[PDB]
Amino acid sequence: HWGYGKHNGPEHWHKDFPIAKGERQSPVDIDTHTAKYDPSLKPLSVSYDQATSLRILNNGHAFNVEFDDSQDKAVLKGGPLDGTYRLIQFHFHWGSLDGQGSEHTVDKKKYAAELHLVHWNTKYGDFGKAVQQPDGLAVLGIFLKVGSAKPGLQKVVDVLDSIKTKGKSADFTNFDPRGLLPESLDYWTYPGSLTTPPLLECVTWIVLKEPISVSSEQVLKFRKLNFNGEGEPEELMVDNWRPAQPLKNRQIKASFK
Ligand SMILES: NCCCCNC(=O)c1ccc(S(N)(=O)=O)cc1
Ligand SMILES: [Hg+2]
Ligand SMILES: [Zn+2]
Repeated sequence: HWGYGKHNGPEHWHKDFPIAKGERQSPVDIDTHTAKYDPSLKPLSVSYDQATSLRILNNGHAFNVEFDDSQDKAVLKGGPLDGTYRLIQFHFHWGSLDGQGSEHTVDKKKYAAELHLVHWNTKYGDFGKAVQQPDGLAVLGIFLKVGSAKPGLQKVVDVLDSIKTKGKSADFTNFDPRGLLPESLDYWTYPGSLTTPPLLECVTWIVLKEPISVSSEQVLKFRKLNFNGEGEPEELMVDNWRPAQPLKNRQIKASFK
């Protein structure tokens, strides 16, 4: 099974998932001086007021907070998006050290972690159908830097103990995702893909310019999770990120200048 170890990491993925060497793979390095400011880009419209979190689960490679996507409860629209995208789940990618962890980089700079808010285009009926379309998903990427503690992240941090190993889950209702958003919504956008296998190229990436701050203690608890299942030898869940991929025939557009 794919992973992040020396023997099953990103460099091995192409063998089981040929698309790893595709034309629009993610993440990518964002060159701020080459990004094109596009005045036609509309502002982002994030409507998370009716968000309904359900559960938090350790899936062996990260922990996902799942949301009820049966109706337009938490949606994303505007920006470079055409149509409404529903929030289905959010996860993080982090490193073993504060100087690494993010998947996307800015001018080669790596952040301590990266939050991914995954959304699927509603015109496609369900997530399964969305992952078969070039415009099926929209992931909102947010960088995390170590500094002051993020209050809205604490409830997520406190529940990590119960989902220490792969396969474990815990009820996680009434969590407001808006507490994880930065002040500004300025972003960079480009067509890409999932950063983990199957690496499907169905994503319109929206990476926010402004990072959020989290405390050393908060990030530390992320590192206490396990890749392994209960009863198996312990493997600390750290460095679950993929290196930058070639931009190729793509242009990153900025909503700001
Ligand atoms: N068949 C589709 C795959 C099912 C499970 N994987 C996902 O849904 C998924 C979603 C977002 C990212 S990421 N990291 O790019 O936000 C990575 C993976
Ligand atoms: Hg696709
Ligand atoms: Zn991700």
